[PDB]
Amino acid sequence: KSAKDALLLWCQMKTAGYPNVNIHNFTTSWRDGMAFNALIHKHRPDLIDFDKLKKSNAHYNLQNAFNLAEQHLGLTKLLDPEDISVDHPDEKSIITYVVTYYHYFSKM
Repeated sequence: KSAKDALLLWCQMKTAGYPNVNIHNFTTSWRDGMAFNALIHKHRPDLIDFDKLKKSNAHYNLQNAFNLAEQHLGLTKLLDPEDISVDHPDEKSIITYVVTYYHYFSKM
């Protein structure tokens, strides 16, 4: 629990002030893809025109973050957009992938 709470807080603090990002959990807060894009943008703003993204386009947003993180950051695409854009995606799968972002952006 302390580790999960710490990871949640890390995500909230990195994405503070991003419009249309509201991270309160490791499931529905992630299903529209905006939060993944905000985490990448905070560290690599060269990779995303965040202002262009809209919550309604879950598949586009998810694929955008997953593909950019694979191609430019070397982070394997553990998640499929179709699995994540459901109403109630799986917490463990999302945490495993977010931990890869946390380790990458927190080291180097």
